[PDB]
Amino acid sequence: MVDAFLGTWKLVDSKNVDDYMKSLGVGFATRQVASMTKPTTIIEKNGDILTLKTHSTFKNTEISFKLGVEFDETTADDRKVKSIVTLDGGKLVHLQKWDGQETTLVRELIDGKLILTLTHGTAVCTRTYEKEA
Ligand SMILES: CCCCCCCCCCCCCCCC(=O)O
Repeated sequence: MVDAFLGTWKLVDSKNVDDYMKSLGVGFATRQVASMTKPTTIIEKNGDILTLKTHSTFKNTEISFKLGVEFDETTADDRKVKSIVTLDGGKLVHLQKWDGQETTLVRELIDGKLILTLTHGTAVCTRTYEKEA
């Protein structure tokens, strides 16, 4: 059941994004611009295929996937990773693997807001998105 995640979402709060990017080895200039960027995330479904767009003034990404089926992904910071997205406890869990490393991108709905928690190493970033009508 993925349906409550679907729609267009705008960033309205961010904690520790610099820590997370730094852990991934993102350079200072990219971190600088990213810390000021407020992306729009669009999640749409067509049958079993989900498409997740992230749009901003800095970088844009798009992925399509089926839940529970691995896919190749090239992230906004240019990592080539092996990914899988699944539902766990009602949360949308996106796991990326590369070079023996892992990061998780966990999305949960709390009071109608979409909370994205990104973990790599010890770094934990929490970003809050609100739904656009
Ligand atoms: C597509 C906009 C990405 C802006 C950040 C660019 C540099 C760091 C990328 C780290 C991995 C992706 C982070 C996604 C954060 C989010 O969706 O709010």
